[PDB]
Amino acid sequence: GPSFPEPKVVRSQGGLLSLKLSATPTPLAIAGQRATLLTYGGSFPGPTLRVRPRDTVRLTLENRLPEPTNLHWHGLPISPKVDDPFLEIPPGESWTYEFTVPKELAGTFWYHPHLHGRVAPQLFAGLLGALVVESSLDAIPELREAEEHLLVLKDLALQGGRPAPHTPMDWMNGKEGDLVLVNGALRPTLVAQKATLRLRLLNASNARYYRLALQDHPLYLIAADGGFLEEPLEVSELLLAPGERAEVLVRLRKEGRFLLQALPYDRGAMGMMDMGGMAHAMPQGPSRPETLLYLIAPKNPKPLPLPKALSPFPTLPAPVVTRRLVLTEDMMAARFFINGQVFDHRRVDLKGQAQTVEVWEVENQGDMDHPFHLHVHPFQVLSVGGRPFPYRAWKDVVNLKAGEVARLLVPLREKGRTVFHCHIVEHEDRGMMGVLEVG
Ligand SMILES: [Cu+2]
Ligand SMILES: [Cu+2]
Ligand SMILES: [Cu+2]
Repeated sequence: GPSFPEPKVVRSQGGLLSLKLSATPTPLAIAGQRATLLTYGGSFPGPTLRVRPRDTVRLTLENRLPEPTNLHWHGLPISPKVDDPFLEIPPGESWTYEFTVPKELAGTFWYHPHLHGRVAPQLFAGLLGALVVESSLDAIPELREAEEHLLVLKDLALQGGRPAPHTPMDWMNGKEGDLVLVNGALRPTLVAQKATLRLRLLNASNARYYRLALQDHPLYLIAADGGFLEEPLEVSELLLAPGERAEVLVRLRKEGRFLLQALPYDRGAMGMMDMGGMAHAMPQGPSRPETLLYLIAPKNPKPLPLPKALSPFPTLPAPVVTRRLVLTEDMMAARFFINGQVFDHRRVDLKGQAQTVEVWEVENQGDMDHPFHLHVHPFQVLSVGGRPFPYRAWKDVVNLKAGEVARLLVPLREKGRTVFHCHIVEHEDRGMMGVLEVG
């Protein structure tokens, strides 16, 4: 097949993407070895759903797993009666998700389980896929003439031909795997045919971070989790925390082989050490550097000009309330808290007004990085750690290093009960989640 593997794409037809998707244990060939994963649509990653604004999505999820499951439409500003974090699909049963893609929307989104207490093993085992919302902006020459690829960044560990089980330490840290894969492939080769690449990036890992850097090249950020930037932003590297997405342009500068790497990054994961009366927690330190793929540039590359502008970011109304959410840890208990509480599905923690704007100050008082995710209501990151954000775009996950405060501008959209949680999904399963009600 193509040198660069990507998930099969399912496109809407006549304004309708109608698809049945089974969640099933699936024998596969993965990274040169045979293993049984949990998949949507028989593949790892699951199929990429490609839609346009105003399309209707009708996705029937059949649960063939031995435990209940559901779907989170991560990043989609739709109703939490559709993107329902409390719904349970029992084994053997099906549920049809039906929604209209919002008019003002573009970018890379994804789908995965969100059944509290069961997310981390199900996501680790392979249950995830991408959703791409096409935009009329994709027709501008500087994007249309680029070579486009999706990169699903997800790691894995295998034991006995199955996803490795979670250990106690995995529940504390979030589980990372030794197989650091792109689109389910081990260090694939991308032989570029054009000098400008448009790469849609998804961190679908439980806990692993990707400090992305392409050898000898900058990256041009053109979209964050939930939409385009106002104009391209040149960066030397790009950190993608669990759940985050980005889209970048790569302007290949000369012929040759260039490594796309996940550079060393210390997210605060912990181990245990005994040195005589010690028996205390000790930092794991930075991750070892990983090669993600090999990028082969074409002959005599002449990249396109970058687009001068992308999408103007909406002028938001003045906010009507300020929230403060504080994240803390009990590492040895593998318990994680928001404002001193663990998740309770019966307890509403915040009550807000639809079509108002709120300021959310999220403070990480733990020592680990925590990627904070809000369902249903995309936000604008104003600042993190006291540093202003260098661009305006919709996000739905924001990474907080130890001590950092993120200031978010949160327009409340659809009414109903939804959640916010750490997207180190082990921490969500272990309590780091709360309930927002919008009325
Ligand atoms: Cu998610
Ligand atoms: Cu969630
Ligand atoms: Cu966390």
